[PDB]
Amino acid sequence: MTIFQFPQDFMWGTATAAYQIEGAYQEDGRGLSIWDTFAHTPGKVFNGDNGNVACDSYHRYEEDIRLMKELGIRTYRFSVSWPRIFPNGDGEVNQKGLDYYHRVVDLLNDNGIEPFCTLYHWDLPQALQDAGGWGNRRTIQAFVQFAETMFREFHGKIQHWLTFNEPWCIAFLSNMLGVHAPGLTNLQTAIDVGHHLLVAHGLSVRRFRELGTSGQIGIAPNVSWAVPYSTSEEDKAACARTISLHSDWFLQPIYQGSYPQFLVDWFAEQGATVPIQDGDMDIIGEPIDMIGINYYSMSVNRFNPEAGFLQSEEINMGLPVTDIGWPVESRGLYEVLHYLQKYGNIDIYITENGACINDEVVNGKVQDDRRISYMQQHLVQVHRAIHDGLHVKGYMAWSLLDNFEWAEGYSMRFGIIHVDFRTQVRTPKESYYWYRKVVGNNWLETRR
Amino acid sequence: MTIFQFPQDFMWGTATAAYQIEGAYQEDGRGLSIWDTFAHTPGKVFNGDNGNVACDSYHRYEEDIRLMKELGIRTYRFSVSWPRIFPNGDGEVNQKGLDYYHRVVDLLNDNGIEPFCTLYHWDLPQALQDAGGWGNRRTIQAFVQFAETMFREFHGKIQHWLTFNEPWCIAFLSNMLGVHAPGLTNLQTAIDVGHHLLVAHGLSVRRFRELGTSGQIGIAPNVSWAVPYSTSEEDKAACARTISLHSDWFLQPIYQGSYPQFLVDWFAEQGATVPIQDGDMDIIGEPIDMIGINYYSMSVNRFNPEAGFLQSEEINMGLPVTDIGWPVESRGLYEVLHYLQKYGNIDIYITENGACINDEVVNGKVQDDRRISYMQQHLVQVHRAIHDGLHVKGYMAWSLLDNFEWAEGYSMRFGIIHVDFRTQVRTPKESYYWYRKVVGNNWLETRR
Amino acid sequence: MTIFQFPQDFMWGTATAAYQIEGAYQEDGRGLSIWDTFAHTPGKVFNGDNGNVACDSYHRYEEDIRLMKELGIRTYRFSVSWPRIFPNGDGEVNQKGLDYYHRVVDLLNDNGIEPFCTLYHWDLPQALQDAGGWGNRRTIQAFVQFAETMFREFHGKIQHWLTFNEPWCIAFLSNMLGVHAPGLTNLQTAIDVGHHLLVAHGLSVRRFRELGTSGQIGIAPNVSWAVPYSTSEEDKAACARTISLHSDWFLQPIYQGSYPQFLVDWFAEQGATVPIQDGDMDIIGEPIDMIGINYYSMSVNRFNPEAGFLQSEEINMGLPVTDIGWPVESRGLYEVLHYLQKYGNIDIYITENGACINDEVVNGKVQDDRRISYMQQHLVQVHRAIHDGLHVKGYMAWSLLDNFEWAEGYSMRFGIIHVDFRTQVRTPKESYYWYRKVVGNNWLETRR
Amino acid sequence: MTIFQFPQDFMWGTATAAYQIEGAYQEDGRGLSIWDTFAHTPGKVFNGDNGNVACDSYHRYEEDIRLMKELGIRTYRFSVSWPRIFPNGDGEVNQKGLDYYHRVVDLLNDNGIEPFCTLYHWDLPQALQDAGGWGNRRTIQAFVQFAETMFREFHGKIQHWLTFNEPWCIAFLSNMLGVHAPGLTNLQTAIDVGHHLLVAHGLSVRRFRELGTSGQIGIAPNVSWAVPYSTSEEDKAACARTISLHSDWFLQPIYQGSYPQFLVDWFAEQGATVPIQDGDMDIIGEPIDMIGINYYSMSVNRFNPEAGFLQSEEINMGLPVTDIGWPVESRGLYEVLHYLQKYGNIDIYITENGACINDEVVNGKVQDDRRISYMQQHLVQVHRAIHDGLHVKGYMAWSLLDNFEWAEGYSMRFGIIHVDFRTQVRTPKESYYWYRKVVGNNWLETRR
Ligand SMILES: N=NNCCOCCOc1ccc(-c2cn(C[C@@H]3NC[C@@H](O)[C@H]3O)nn2)cc1
Ligand SMILES: N=NNCCOCCOc1ccc(-c2cn(C[C@@H]3NC[C@@H](O)[C@H]3O)nn2)cc1
Ligand SMILES: N=NNCCOCCOc1ccc(-c2cn(C[C@@H]3NC[C@@H](O)[C@H]3O)nn2)cc1
Ligand SMILES: N=NNCCOCCOc1ccc(-c2cn(C[C@@H]3NC[C@@H](O)[C@H]3O)nn2)cc1
Repeated sequence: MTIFQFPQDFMWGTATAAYQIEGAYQEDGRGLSIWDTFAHTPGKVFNGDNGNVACDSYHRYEEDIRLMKELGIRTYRFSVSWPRIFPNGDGEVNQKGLDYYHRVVDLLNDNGIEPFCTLYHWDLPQALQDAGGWGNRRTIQAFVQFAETMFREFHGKIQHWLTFNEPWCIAFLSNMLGVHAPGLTNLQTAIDVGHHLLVAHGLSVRRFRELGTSGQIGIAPNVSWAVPYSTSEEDKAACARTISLHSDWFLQPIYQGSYPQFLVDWFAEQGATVPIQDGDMDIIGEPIDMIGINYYSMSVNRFNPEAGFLQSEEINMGLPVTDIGWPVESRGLYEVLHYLQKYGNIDIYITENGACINDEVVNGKVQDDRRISYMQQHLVQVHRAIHDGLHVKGYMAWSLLDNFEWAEGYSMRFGIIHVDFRTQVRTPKESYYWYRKVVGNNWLETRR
Repeated sequence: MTIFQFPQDFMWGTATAAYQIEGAYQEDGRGLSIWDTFAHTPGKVFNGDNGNVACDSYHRYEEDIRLMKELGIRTYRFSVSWPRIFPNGDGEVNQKGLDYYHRVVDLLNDNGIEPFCTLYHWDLPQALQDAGGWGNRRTIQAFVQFAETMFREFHGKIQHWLTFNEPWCIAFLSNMLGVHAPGLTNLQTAIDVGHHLLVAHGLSVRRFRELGTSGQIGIAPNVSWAVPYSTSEEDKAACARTISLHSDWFLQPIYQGSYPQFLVDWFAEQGATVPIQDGDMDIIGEPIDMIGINYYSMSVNRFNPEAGFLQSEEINMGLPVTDIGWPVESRGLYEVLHYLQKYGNIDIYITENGACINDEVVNGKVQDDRRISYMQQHLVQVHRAIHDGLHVKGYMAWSLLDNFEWAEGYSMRFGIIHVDFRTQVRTPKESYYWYRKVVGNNWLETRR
Repeated sequence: MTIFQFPQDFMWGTATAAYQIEGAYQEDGRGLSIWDTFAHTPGKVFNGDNGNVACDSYHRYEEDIRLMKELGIRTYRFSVSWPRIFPNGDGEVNQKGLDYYHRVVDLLNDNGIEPFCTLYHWDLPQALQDAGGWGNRRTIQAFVQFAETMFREFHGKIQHWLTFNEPWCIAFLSNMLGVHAPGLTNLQTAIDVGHHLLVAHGLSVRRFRELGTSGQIGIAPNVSWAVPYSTSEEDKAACARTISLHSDWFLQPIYQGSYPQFLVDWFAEQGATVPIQDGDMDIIGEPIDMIGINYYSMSVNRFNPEAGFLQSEEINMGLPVTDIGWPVESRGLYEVLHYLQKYGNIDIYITENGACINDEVVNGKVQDDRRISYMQQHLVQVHRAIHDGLHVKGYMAWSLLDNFEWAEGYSMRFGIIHVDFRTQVRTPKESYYWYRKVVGNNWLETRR
Repeated sequence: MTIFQFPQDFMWGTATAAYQIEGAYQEDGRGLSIWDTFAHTPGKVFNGDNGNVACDSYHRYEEDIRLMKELGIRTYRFSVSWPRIFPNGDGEVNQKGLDYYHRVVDLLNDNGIEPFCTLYHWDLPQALQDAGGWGNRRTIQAFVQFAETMFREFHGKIQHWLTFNEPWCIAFLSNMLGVHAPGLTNLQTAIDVGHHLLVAHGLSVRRFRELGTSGQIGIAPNVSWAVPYSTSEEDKAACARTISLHSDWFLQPIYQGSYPQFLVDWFAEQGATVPIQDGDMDIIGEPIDMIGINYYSMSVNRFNPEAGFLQSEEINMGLPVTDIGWPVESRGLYEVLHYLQKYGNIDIYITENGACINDEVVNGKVQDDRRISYMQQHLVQVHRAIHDGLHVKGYMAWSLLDNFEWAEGYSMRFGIIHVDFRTQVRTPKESYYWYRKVVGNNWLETRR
């Protein structure tokens, strides 16, 4: 019915993370992460799943890259397992660790696929967690050394860099709500972890600059969009809190040199303060070349005093949901892209977008029509924003592979390629071939 | 997992129209309407369907009323076949015609079901169409005689009245786009039909008072909602035209004594003018007690000069659609009700809301889950508006029965009760038992 | 391949309750009960189900009695809707109420079906709940007036009487755990309700004699069985608490004139005391002719301080469960009957035993093999106890009809006759024809 | 719902036996067994199945061991084909025989899998049976030489040893009931075979000690658990006979230096006596390091004079049964583990536990949910006993592979891995992957 044509140099991609796909959790001197520890704790991850084996992409990456070439993709976003480089986070490197990632990146560049490297996708070496992890400013220097080691080792091989993936998850999901590793439930710790994350980000971009490292560097928050149930100022405040804690809390420091004051005030009445030290805000405000945004769903919220620490309750409006329960409402991606212009018409990459659809292989194919539907509606919104003049530069599907989906284990499938975890067999889904058509054509035609 | 509770006085109902359900088109001296003529012309209605038999509700109204009694609804919205009362539309009444609506209306009242009487649901007697139909002010007086006769015979039996159902369909779809009877394609004619419709409404309302007829009176427009694809003024203009022709074009005269000037300007540059005669604007501005709103779908539009006489192109956003092709996006219902607050916090009834879901009887049941899905999402928006303080007084599902869906014939099913047109067997759908629960409880719970 | 033959005098029956099946909740001057109020409150009953219509056994009792006649059962256990007799619970009787139970009871007797009359199956008139309900000794006198009126009008027509059905549910599930009407969560209140229940039982029994009313009278507790996970004294203590609150708490006063002291001690350390007034313990100890026992499931428990007010955690042993989640382990029925020999070899009827098996009608049949499986295993335990010399006199399957299963609504089917709640059509399940054979033959044969 | 966590050094395993899996029945000089002879007799084994080919594990063991490594198992229990070592049972060894088992054990140790070696799993060389088999004390010395040859040949390669598997089967099933090879029906012969088995066990442990052989050594009885139908002393005696003949008959000699006197008395009235010679009881009482117990089912028994030579009749209580007809009641494993403390808190391995579930491969997988269910309930009971302080040290699933299931042939499948006997293809069942999770995690979570 309608054709949606994309910019000539638009960057089409797919995305993974190291712990979700790699496996080989004890191989080549790799040290333990806080997620190994968390997944090896009963009751923390559904069905007692863990990432020991996952997709075995530590051994099978060549097959995965061949599939990405046939997909016609232009970029591949991946993360580096910190404990594969610094098993303890303390200076003594593991060359085997570095050697793995060199084989990966060389195959990517030899196939015409630009690496998009996420440094921190949640696998803090357990060694550093023992000392307090991100709640301890000592981890700041350990990360800066980790980033520096990568900036040095892959200079000229990698042109796109991200420091941290989804700071709201690392800070508040992990240390306020206890849902992800390390599993704490204390607001003050969550705020501490966020701040030390912003400082470690600042210091790593600085090093990037001073090292003259090739390419550009930014950060990749997951973005919330909530819309008020009523016209009340209370419901509007509740949505502002939900929205701002995901994005503004981390971006207003980076771009505007301050935390969102209304959230500062809110936490202060809960007895928490940001542990800002002298020079910190100056470190966080180091200029970045772009940001990545991660989008999945949006909500209709109202104010409720009993609804968690943000007193923001989500309403079930009856919309259809993915197989993980998130409602499909693609307009939120357009709204939030316009919302973020408050930081300017900055370069924006869509670093994650996808749907949980748990169809498996029947008669040799995975008929994940609901995933094509999801992608169609949301790719319409990307084109829509680009047309409004926003500098949206790329789009990465979450995910290339079905993988270990954190506290849900393997029960929640996000890939455009099916993985049978008993055999490690890869089966491109129907969304894979549909996506191959869109990226190969560089235009979308909405149908069905 | 959210509870939505409705006001104690909330009016739950169901809606039909005479030609869509009644049948008996040559029975008891009923004369031909423009829809008999249109449906008897090859090429006009899908598959050559017509309303000669329909649901045979001329004979089976007792079963239909038994089913709505077991449904627990408090109101039943129906329309009167004009050529059953005045077969030629020129004075000699058909007591047989009046007799039918008396057994229906009395049977409703005896069951505690409030009649909600639509006088004009598109079945204009062919005799008046020969004289030019609505383009000829002579039928204005013919309609006023019809309404008086109905107020006269049914005083105290009907407490809720509507003059016209969906004026934009009567005028522009029928006489500009040629899709509905009488099927002309002339801009100026469409504007004439619209104006004389409003004059007949004003005069019938001005007479309603003068007779002291029981109850309240209003009009039931179908309501459009469009949102711009881009931020441009042209796209916002294109959406304003789409929205305003459905509602503003008719409601601004009634409430504010003027036509939307920006559309007047639009048509005058196409060679069309409104034939206002002295006293007309004052006849139209006769105060009404409430309005009905008919909502199905909403759209994302852009400005396009090649896109019809409103130059407003609606974009396929990839959203899921019903079995007739209309996307499901319930927030437009919340949006348009707030839009309509420009006319004051007037009493508003949702006289139509529904979905084409073409599921048939399998193992004795109609598993129309997509209709339950649609109805729940839109009933959430009704509660949301009432909660915002808007005077939303009732809700009528379109439709009680699968019926003759105009140019689509019987191929497009909207009912909550399935009708097998080969046997006339009624089978309540799963949506029926779902609705029975909501109306009996007077609160909704989001699920699935 | 084993034959189990039952005594010649063995009483085979079926069991229902008034609110679960009757419907006609506003018909013939029936007043509101606490379950009407509870089921009409959002959030209390799954899906917002209620008993307004239920199985419509207020009107369809003749069909239900025809089906139990063809079943060949010798007794039918039913309960009396108190607010059908005394709508406000304060003296002015409703002859219409009494009339209904007279046509039922006479129709049963005419068919050779012995009425087994439960006076209280949880439908306390709302008027008394406004005054505090069972926590207020004033309703004690209100109940005694109810029972006398029933002994009075139904002398010689009913030869089997039960005062209360499942006292632990009436007291602790309803007023400590808040799961059943009236839904409070107060320890002290629950103990008050329990004590005043026993006083009303004693007085109604003491009056039973004094009126020389025909037949025998007892009480029908639901019975718990728990076995310790470990050999520890704490685990055995935790199981003793679980077991004793269901049965001992009520049966030790009636038979041995004292409350279980170890639970008295338990509650007194939580701040709760039994409100015994002079003469109370002697009123309760009124001799009764037999008891009813209600058995469904048994458990493996351990001591856990965080595990509710009894600090007894039941362990998921991995056993298969019914469609409501209760594990099937029939030996607890044999176990608890032997346990109850501490009160002498008293006459015991199994007034309830059944399974939630949610199979529906497929090709005209309900292939509820898991219900046949459950019933056979438990009827083996009945024969085993009789063979051990215990005075087990009868067995009533819960339930005759799929009905309103309290906080689960209609989603949890226990019937041996399927009821389609959209049509009220009765379809006897395969368990029905299976039961017809066992009761007609008066012996069981193990198979499958 | 509940997590069951196991001891850190708990030994997870799987189990096989030589004749059930090996095949190559005439290869490399292997001599005939009493089971070859029995399976080659018409009417003895269902469908005329035999073990000539079986699973061909004589040739395919490398595939089976690779599958066991991926399973994450810590031990593998297997048996040695006596006629592969001593084709005639008389001194002249077959080095080829020894060579096969050396290739097996070396692959096991190289993969980190500890061998658990059963010396006698029923394949008595037919040569020795011709001379009377176990009914002849000459076989005692032939076995001691066989065991000595293995103790010598695999010293330092094998650390866990069992002399005999299921003496009740070798003695009473084979020589009293005629169900297994050699198929005799004479009580006196059965008693003779049992006694010569106990002496050959004693002499082999002694040799083990005197040889200083590596590791520990014990015996692996199959254990009965019967529970009385009634409270009668007769039913309790009948259960004691059933229970004691399986375990006490062999363990009371080994631990307490005497046969169970009440069974001695019982057989004496049937004209049978134990052929005890001077020094025999002293040989049998040689100390052992541990025992293995084999558990599958439990029964409810009563006394019946016509019910076999133990006058102990099993009652069909209506419980669900595996596909071989044995009821699933996991509590018997806990009861019998406590029962055996009468011999002290000895080290106990669960050397066989499994279910007959005959699901085959459908759409590439074997959906043996009933096997996962069975294992879940019984693994709960192992944890339960460990928690009571019993020295339960390991658990071995029966079986790794579908195999030749004695008189039932191949029609009764026990494996966690499917074997197609027409192709020899191995397919891990769903229980395989479920078991992999449990052993890899070392905890169980009960679900479904
Ligand atoms: N009672 N209240 N407290 C607890 C209430 O539940 C709280 C659970 O919250 C959440 C919220 C959000 C997520 C989540 C997962 N992704 C997708 C991953 N993206 C990064 C990549 O690696 C993907 O795998 N995005 N968001 C999970 C859980
Ligand atoms: N060239 N391209 N072709 C497509 C050209 O279509 C242009 C638009 O056509 C239309 C537009 C709108 C309708 C319509 C039907 N209802 C539902 C009824 N409501 C009144 C009641 O009686 C119900 O039965 N509401 N609106 C039908 C046709
Ligand atoms: N927080 N966790 N949530 C779970 C909290 O549940 C706690 C326990 O709830 C219960 C416990 C027991 C029952 C119950 C139902 N019957 C069957 C009926 N017998 C009387 C007859 O009328 C039948 O209809 N017997 N017992 C219901 C609910
Ligand atoms: N009329 N009366 N007489 C005859 C009545 O039937 C008697 C039949 O008895 C039995 C009793 C028990 C078994 C049996 C098989 N396993 C399983 C194997 N375990 C060792 C391993 O190798 C497995 O393959 N355990 N027990 C077979 C038959």
